[PDB]
Amino acid sequence: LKIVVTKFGGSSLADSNQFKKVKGIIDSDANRKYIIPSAPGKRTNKDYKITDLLYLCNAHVKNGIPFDDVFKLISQRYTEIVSELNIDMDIAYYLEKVKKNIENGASSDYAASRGEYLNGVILAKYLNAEFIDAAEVIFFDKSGCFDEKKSYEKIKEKVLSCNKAVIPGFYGSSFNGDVKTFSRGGSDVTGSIISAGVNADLYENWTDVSGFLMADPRIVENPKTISKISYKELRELSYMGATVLHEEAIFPVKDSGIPINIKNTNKPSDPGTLILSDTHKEINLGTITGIAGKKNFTVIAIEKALLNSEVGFCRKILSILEMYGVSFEHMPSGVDSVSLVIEDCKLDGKCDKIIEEIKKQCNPDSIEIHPNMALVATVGTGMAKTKGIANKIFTALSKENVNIRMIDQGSSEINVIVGVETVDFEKAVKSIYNAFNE
Amino acid sequence: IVVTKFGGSSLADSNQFKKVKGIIDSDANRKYIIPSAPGKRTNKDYKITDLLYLCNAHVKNGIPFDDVFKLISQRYTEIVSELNIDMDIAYYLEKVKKNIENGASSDYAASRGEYLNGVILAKYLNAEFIDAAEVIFFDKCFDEKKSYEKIKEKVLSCNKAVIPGFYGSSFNGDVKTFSRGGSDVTGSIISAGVNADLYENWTDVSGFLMADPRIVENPKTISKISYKELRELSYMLHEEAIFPVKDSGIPINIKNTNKPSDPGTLILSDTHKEINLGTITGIAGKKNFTVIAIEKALLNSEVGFCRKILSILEMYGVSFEHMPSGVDSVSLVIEDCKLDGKCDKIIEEIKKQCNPDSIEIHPNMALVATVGTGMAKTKGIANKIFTALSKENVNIRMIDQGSSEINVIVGVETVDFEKAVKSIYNAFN
Ligand SMILES: N[C@@H](CCCC[NH3+])C(=O)O
Ligand SMILES: N[C@@H](CCCC[NH3+])C(=O)O
Ligand SMILES: N[C@@H](CC(=O)O)C(=O)O
Repeated sequence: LKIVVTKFGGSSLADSNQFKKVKGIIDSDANRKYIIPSAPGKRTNKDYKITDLLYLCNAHVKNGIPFDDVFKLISQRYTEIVSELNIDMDIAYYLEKVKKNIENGASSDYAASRGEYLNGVILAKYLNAEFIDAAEVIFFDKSGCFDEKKSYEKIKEKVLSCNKAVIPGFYGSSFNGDVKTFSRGGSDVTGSIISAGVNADLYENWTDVSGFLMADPRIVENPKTISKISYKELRELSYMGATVLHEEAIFPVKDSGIPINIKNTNKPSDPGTLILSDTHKEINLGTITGIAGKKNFTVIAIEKALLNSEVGFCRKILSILEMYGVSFEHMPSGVDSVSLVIEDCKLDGKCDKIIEEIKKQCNPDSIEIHPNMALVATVGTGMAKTKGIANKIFTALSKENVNIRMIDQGSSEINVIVGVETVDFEKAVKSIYNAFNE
Repeated sequence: IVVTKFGGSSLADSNQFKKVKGIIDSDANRKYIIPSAPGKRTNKDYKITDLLYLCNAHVKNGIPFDDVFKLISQRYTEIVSELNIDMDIAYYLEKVKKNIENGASSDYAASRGEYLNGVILAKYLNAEFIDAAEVIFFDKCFDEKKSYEKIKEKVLSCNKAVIPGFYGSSFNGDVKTFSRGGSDVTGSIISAGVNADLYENWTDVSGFLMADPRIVENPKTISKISYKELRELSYMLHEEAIFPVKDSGIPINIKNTNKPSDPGTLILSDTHKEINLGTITGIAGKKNFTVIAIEKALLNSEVGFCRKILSILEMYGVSFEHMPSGVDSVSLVIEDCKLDGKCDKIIEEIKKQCNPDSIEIHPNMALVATVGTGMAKTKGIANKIFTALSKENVNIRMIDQGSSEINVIVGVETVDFEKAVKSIYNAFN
């Protein structure tokens, strides 16, 4: 039958109760064959986080001290869990071995990866599934990059040959056989990898929210869930940037046609958003997929006599922005003028020196600054390229009496970006949603 | 005190000189005059300034240039002859042949076009000839302080005066030619010095029009235009000619030598020009560009991805009009002719230094810039424009606005250019 592969995040394994939710989800569908765990999430704001505490042990070892006070809390964390779940195992055998390894000079990467490992070994028992260490099945190369062709070969050999298997998350083996952890991707990528390697049908990604929403729920009331979403589509929304699964995490799935379903461990019935492939997603005829804005931006408007004739005028301008840790969002231009739209935190403090260097090299006539802009990105495949689709957005914004301060449509076929006064941000986003939902 | 510039077309020949006289003594206040060298009479005709550079070229190869100079001297002696002016123009011409053949600079040569026309003007119009070299000065760049001193002394002390206008004296007293606004800058320079009330720029067109008459039948005339609009409407005309008058009150007034009754248009300061909320000032376009679509995984997290791309564009003779960018893509809008021949070399270079998942070339795009201060903070201006374009089935390939409050730029398929331009005008008229 179908081969679904599941990952559960920190919030899904914060304590014993969540684990019961995970067991529930797993034996509620026999096709949930493969399970990838994160390390226990914080259960309250001021709670300590395991992985961090692990690193800290390694710090004691670098510093030539015991870390017995620290490792108490770890074992304490993990013994309460396997106790409350009343599981037939001796977790100390695992903890005790980890402690030793660390104080006998284990790498940081080894140290911090044990949060996922321990959850792995617990879950294999608790869910009656074969435990398969990551270090056996995921491999890196000489530079430090993910060796694809090998890992999958191994996955097919070791993982798809099991009926039900747990596979810990956040790490694999380095070229030299020693434990290497991912730098970007967390337990999500390892989930994607496994799916790729097993040729899974679905990769369920279990979190604490029932998919993604069409808009910010603080702003719009009771906003629809995004039934379906392409990768390119999602990427556009990710940047602007709604709290959504990052590109880093899903590159292995992307090559093959493996759909991801974002799902909620605390409301499993709730259907997900279903992140499809570009050529695997259909195209709803003239419609919005999502609306995602970010506040706090400032434009640097640069009027210059025949700016259009001379070459390298702009090249000089962002050679200067490269000279600091400051990226630009957009470079809207006119006939003999050009702007730079730049986020405020990215500009914080540095602003002043930058205006001077451009004045030296480029030699404009006017150089003003106008802050208090926000950006609203409205995204969808079906607006690519529908008639009057930007006009529909401007009609909306006209009805709410809100002055437009930037338009970009042209950067991307599935995306119109509108820039407006920061006061009007929430008003705009509202207006555009209503425009497309009855 | 009304200063006046006359362009080469307005001095192309004796008949045009007559027209100029008719204008000048139909207003006592037209007290000061700047001519250009004579424009071309027909399209095949030679152009005196260029002939002057050509003599300079013969001297650089140490060959005579009599054939060329015969053509210039003939050109000028005919004007005075036809005008029946009692002067000895050969006095002036012969001196010019000598200086040129005595290794004089190209700037000196080119200047003679308007110098010579100037001494002629003095007579026809009966005004005191004031060489620009003795009044407009440069440093070691324009010497604002020193020149204005000499203008009040030498010019302002005259009832009528003629100052030729494509040049002045350099630091070391040599002749120097404006690299920038021709005779239009002289007219402004004088206008400031001689603290004028109006500056008439006399062209062969009765001001500017809201849109191209080729495209919209009988377009309204642009009575008043701010400096900032004018620039932003450059697709239709100067900026480097206009600096000095900016800080002045002095309004420029573009006017028609062949139709002096026409009020023309009036280039105003931004603070002087009034703002009509919900109005356009003009619509202007240009129609052979190509967009280069470039796509990449995490384009924006790269180290100066765009910098690198237009660095590559910097190392060729390619100026671009717009750079749309976002998330995981970037576009370059480059004028077809500016791209001519260099295209495939450019594709590789960026394909080399960058990681492009994809590169496509979409040509056939024409830009339309609709402009006016009255679309400043006003709601619905975009919306008014684009409803117009929807109505008429014009597919929009790019919208760019954000560089200026008083300008939206649409990109349409070149076939829809006229249709679009017409539509926008109709929307606001
Ligand atoms: N042509 C300029 C940019 C002009 C932007 C405004 N039209 C360049 O290549 O740097
Ligand atoms: N700031 C980026 C460009 C981002 C434009 C949006 N994709 C760079 O340095 O090239
Ligand atoms: N044609 C002159 C300008 C002018 O006199 O209008 C030049 O050489 O720039």
